[PDB]
Amino acid sequence: NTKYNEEFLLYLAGFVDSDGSIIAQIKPRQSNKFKHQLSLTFAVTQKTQRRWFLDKLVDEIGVGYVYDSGSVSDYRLSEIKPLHNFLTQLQPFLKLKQKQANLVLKIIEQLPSAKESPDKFLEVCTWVDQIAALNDSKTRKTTSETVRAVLDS
Amino acid sequence: NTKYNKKFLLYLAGFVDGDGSIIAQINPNQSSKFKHRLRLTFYVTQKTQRRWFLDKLVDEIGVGYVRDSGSVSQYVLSEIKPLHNFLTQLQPFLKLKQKQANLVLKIIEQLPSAKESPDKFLEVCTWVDQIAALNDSKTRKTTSETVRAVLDS
DNA sequence: TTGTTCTCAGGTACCTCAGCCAGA
DNA sequence: TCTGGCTGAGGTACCTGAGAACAA
Ligand SMILES: [Ca+2]
Ligand SMILES: [Ca+2]
Repeated sequence: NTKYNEEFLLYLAGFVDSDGSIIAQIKPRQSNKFKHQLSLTFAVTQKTQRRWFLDKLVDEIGVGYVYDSGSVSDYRLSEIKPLHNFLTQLQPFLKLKQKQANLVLKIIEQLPSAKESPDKFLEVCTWVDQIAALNDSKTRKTTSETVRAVLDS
Repeated sequence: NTKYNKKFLLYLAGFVDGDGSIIAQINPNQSSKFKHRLRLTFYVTQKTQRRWFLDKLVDEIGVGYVRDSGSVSQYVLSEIKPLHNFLTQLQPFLKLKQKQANLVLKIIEQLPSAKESPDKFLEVCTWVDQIAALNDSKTRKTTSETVRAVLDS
């Protein structure tokens, strides 16, 4: 497990709290046991003009990708393991997104069991609802309620 | 002069590089000796729902004010002295806005003499152009050329 | 079936200026 | 004459979702 220095993590938390995003999503998918796929994402958005600053993040964190769309780029990290390691080290220094990070860490750790029973999956889905509630959510569609009404059949 | 905790400056530097703004402006002023007044401002913008976060800055930096402009609030610091003290301590940790901080610091230290010669004032005004060049400038009107055009007989 | 990569975009929440006015 | 406390806004640059496809 990669260990990050504290000066790196302090600055990064400030940058994440400002321009970053901690995202949990439930994605409709018929081929999945409970008809949905859980998706966790850490994101940093920045004008493509400064894509390099995001590229440095890849190098410095040791993983992730940079995507472009129009005039804006994103560093993204969604691989569960690395995500867990990074977030665990980052969360003590977060101020605006501390709870989201903690909610994500709790979803990750409970993932195995959530895959065994619908009630447990629905439960993890409510933690996802909470992340979205803390975020400035504006176009959310699939929620724990969606999942509940589908399993009720 | 207040000396700030280092953990705090690092976090803050990340937040400033994210949601903050280091700005220099030349304001046409009828009374001012050279027909213009210099304004240096440090801003942190955040949705009014998170005004408390800006309020804590007033407490932690020990100076400045918080204003409401719609659904959005801003922490603002523009008094020269306190601004100089704050920025000189922040600037080593800044990444995206280190240049602007340093140009502002240079302007501040040159303020006494810029009031003397008009060439010196136009000089300071070019350092203002550079801060604006480094920013995502979109609606800037008064520049050093503008001032140049005014100072004539 | 599952984890993940990659792209698009809705709706702001920022950013970075503009300018006034009272007191000093 | 100068400075600092106020306010309003143009034009994005973000945030936080959506969804398709591809391994494994
Ligand atoms: Ca922000
Ligand atoms: Ca930003």
